[PDB]
Amino acid sequence: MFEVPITLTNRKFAQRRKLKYQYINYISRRFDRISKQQKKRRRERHWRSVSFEIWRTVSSQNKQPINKQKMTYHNFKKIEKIPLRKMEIPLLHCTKENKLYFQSISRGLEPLKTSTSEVRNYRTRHIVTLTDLLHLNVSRHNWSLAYKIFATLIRIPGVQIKSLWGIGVEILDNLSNSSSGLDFLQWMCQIYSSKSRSIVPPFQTGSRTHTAKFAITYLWSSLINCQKSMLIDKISEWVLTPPFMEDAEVWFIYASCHLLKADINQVIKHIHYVRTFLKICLDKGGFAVPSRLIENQLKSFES
DNA sequence: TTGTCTTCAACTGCTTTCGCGATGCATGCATGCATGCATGC
Repeated sequence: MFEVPITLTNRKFAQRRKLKYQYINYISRRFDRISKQQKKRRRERHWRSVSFEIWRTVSSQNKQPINKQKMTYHNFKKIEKIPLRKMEIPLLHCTKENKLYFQSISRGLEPLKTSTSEVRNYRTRHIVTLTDLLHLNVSRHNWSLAYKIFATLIRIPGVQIKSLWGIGVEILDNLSNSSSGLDFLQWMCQIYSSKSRSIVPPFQTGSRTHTAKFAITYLWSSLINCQKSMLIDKISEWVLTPPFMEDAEVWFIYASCHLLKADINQVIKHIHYVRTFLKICLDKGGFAVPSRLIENQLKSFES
């Protein structure tokens, strides 16, 4: 009853997405008309926008104005009537289950089986139980079992590493026996930071644009390994090998490295330093409500 | 107008004997991830 961490499937689901986005396109085409293939799905899904430290959202103010009824019954069924037929052609080539699937999604029903629910089979149902027991044991603070789970999981030739916070917290409350925590974190980062589609990202990703998980997690957690102090110039040397260098938040990680080094003219240059990266992190992002707090601290330093 | 030595000044050649010693721009294969197509049961 939880998301699976393996690449969803082969099967039907492609032909279903076919039917879906093909029909979508026929209706939206005739709709702009009246208002006046993996690739068809691709263009289709394509032309569309793809007191505390909140990445504040973009709120409503310069946005738009009001609309007034577009769509009576007699006029919707206009736009519906033709594309449904063109659909009657390749519907003739997809399978019965997907005839009825398209039929119902087109009546506006919504399925009550899931892609997981219907992908039957010895092996996957076993993985499903394995991963469940993982997520359960981790909820239970049963770090030992949990760990056993995780290990037998990743042993299996199907699981992609989308279960890393799995370890990153698991191996984290497991001081016991294994290289851990930062080990995993900076490992993830080093491996998946270069070149060396669906079924993806925010908490996994590749290069050229940003990479939540591994990056920021080791990138603060090492600074927490320096709250273990009271290391830094290392974290800021290899933090100081950008660029993605639009990673503004990592600009704030850098400025944090300088406020922690600051804790004689050396300490000056470290406070000068943090003063610089805070605004080069006015790049944009959006942190630290008043930087005048950071700066009141920097004046407690200036003493 | 015209003779010509007059003058300055545009071209132009060499230099002690031996060994150790190309740049840019278009074409296409390369890599990787995702749909399609062919073999088999």
